[PDB]
Amino acid sequence: RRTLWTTPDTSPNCKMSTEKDSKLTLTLTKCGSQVLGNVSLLAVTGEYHQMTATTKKDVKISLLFDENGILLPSSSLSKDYWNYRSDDSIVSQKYNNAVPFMPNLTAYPKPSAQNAKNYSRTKIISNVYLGALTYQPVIITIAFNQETENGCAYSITFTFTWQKDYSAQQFDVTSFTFSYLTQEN
Amino acid sequence: RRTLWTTPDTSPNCKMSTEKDSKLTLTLTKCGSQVLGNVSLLAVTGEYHQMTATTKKDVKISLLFDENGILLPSSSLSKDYWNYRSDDSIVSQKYNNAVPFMPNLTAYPKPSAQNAKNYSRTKIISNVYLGALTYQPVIITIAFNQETENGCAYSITFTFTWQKDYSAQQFDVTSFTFSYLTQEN
Amino acid sequence: RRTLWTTPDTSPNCKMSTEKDSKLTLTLTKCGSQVLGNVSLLAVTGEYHQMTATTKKDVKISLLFDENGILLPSSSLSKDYWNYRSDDSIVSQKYNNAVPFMPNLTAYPKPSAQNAKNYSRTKIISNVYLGALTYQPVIITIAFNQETENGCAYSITFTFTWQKDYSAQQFDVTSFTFSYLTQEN
Ligand SMILES: CC(=O)N[C@H]1[C@H]([C@H](O)[C@H](O)CO)O[C@@](O)(C(=O)O)C[C@@H]1O
Ligand SMILES: CC(=O)N[C@H]1[C@H]([C@H](O)[C@H](O)CO)O[C@@](O)(C(=O)O)C[C@@H]1O
Ligand SMILES: CC(=O)N[C@H]1[C@H]([C@H](O)[C@H](O)CO)O[C@@](O)(C(=O)O)C[C@@H]1O
Repeated sequence: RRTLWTTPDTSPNCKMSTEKDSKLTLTLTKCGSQVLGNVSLLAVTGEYHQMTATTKKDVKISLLFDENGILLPSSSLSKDYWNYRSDDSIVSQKYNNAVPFMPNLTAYPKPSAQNAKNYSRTKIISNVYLGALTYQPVIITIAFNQETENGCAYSITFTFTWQKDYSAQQFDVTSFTFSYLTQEN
Repeated sequence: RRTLWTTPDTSPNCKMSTEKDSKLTLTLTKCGSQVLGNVSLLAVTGEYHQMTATTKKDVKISLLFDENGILLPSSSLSKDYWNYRSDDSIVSQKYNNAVPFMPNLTAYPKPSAQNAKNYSRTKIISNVYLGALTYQPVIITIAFNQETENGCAYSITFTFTWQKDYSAQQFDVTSFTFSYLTQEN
Repeated sequence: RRTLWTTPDTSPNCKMSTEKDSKLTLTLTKCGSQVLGNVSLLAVTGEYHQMTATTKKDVKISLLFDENGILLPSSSLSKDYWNYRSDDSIVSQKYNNAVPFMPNLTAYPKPSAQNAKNYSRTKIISNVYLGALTYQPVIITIAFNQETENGCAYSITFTFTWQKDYSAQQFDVTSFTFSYLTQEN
């Protein structure tokens, strides 16, 4: 069908600090040339569930994909928790081609180490809000195809950075809508 | 078809302070698993048409829906002004099922009074701009399924909050794009 | 098909200061009642490729369309670089009707000179980031049908304004997602 997602439940599927300490809620809906994306992140256990003054205010969630658009196991997100939608769940077969969901490699080329400075269009930068409190911004940076980790063909990364002291709080952010150009259609 | 909307005209349809003092422009377009939403709000009469120093800088527009996805009459938005699109208008039959437009209850569960602190992913927080002037932010908070008013099955609320003194101005904001996960597909 | 775009390559197609000094990357995907848009801008040559302290911190990119939704040659964007998608390129026939991609004239009416103050819903205002650096905001203002230049039927303009001193840098911004109501469906 035309949605890849994590499912909308709260079962931990992602690494912020340690394995499966967090729930990434990510939905990618194919709209022709573009994917319409929706993302949020919640810490369920570990450091980011009850932050301290020294907790690093920078968290990168990496989704690395192979040439078939299939998630690599070195990704932050667990493979078992990511697939095509069926009802409120995911399909049973694990290895379904997803090239039409991948970010376009002409729009968003892989880095070349010389320039060490790619096109800014490879990123989206905005704010989401910790605890859904309007005075608690967290910068979200979405980057397309900027990883080289583990021979990936494509990548989507979500980086959350902040400056304010959110010690004693649970990391949880508002939802963010975005789009990107796809490899196929 | 695949759009629910208010129509794009300027005929008042909504309550900010009193009945039908304002035009909510809202379009919900079904894109599979997600709705693509577009919203703006204009005060046509009453307090928010010519604000004062004491006008409350917090306005909640509530859309409450029943189990069929049909707007409840206790909503801020008038029933008569909300339906499936036809041309630049709305269809003639008033009571059309709209469950596929409703926010997903697994992604966006109704509150349980104990925790008194739901998932932050149930909200979207950003800024729109009063008068389309870049120095006049208004915080927009969109919340999914967080109301319990009048036995609603689903809800979408738009809250506009601000801190700057917009006395002597008409409330009118720029358009805001968003998406959310739907109950069905 | 259902995408109008510039293509995702880096071949200059647009005027910031002089002809074809910049690459506008713009994709418009038809989703029923709405277009899902994605935009970014890069200066390849001229003033905006290496800004100075006096470079004007205001750049308007104008797309003017005729009654058939076809770009007028007085637009900032070159005609030769804009058309319906095929693969990663554009179709061969140059003059394809695109009314279903045009911004809705009821939602976004042309100005009437008296009020000299249209509906704020005709604009979207947010920030994108120069160099994809989180401390370098650039205000993006998208306006629908607000031009009268050259007898246009429709218009979409992208204005980039800023206040910080970005001297010695290349103008290049992060991607921005938006939507608008269309004339037809
Ligand atoms: C939605 C939004 O823009 N929130 C912003 C808030 C609000 O403007 C003020 O709390 C009240 O207006 O101000 C900040 O300085 C803050 O609190 O950290 C930045 C933050 O991004
Ligand atoms: C689009 C945007 O971000 N606008 C912001 C403006 C501009 O940054 C400055 O007016 C000029 O740069 O600054 C604010 O402090 C303001 O005016 O209230 C917050 C507001 O949200
Ligand atoms: C994504 C975002 O909101 N960036 C904002 C940054 C960051 O908040 C701080 O650099 C660190 O938090 O602050 C600004 O004052 C700035 O740098 O110009 C406004 C800018 O829009």
